[PDB]
Amino acid sequence: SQCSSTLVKHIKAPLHLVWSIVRRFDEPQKYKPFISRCVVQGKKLEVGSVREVDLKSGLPATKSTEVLEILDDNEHILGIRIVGGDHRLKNYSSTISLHSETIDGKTGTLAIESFVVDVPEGNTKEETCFFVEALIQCNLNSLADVTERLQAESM
Ligand SMILES: N#Cc1ccc(CC(=O)NC2(C(=O)O)CCCCC2)cc1C1CC1
Repeated sequence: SQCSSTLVKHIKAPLHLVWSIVRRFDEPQKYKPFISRCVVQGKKLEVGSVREVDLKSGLPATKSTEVLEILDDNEHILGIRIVGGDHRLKNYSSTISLHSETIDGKTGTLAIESFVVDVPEGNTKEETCFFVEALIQCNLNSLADVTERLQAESM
């Protein structure tokens, strides 16, 4: 009644550049293709901040409310937990971390995101686990695009 997995992506951009995008707890839509809008109150990037996420139309759900559990600017770890919305996921937490990774003779970034989540009563472990992986890999392919496009424009 619980599945967990880890997804990775090699990114051809400097870690400081990927981190500047990944840490924006208040602007996930900057690269997450299925999120339309995001609102945060208070000091926006501090442990405990809460975001209300509006998803794109035409999806199984529309809203998500998430908390910022970890934001480590020295080690480049961002940890979030989802706590409300009109989706099917219970006790989802995840952690994305960035790591220096030489690619093509130049320095790049290796993005690693692990998640854990309850299996719904009426659903399979394999069926649950797999749907979230595919969404995260999409998020990380798009993260690589956005940061590589930014890196390019630095010339
Ligand atoms: N139904 C559905 C659904 C589809 C895409 C997103 C947007 C998204 O990308 N959501 C994750 C994220 O990394 O923000 C990756 C996938 C696991 C939830 C967190 C969110 C949700 C619901 C809030 C669960």
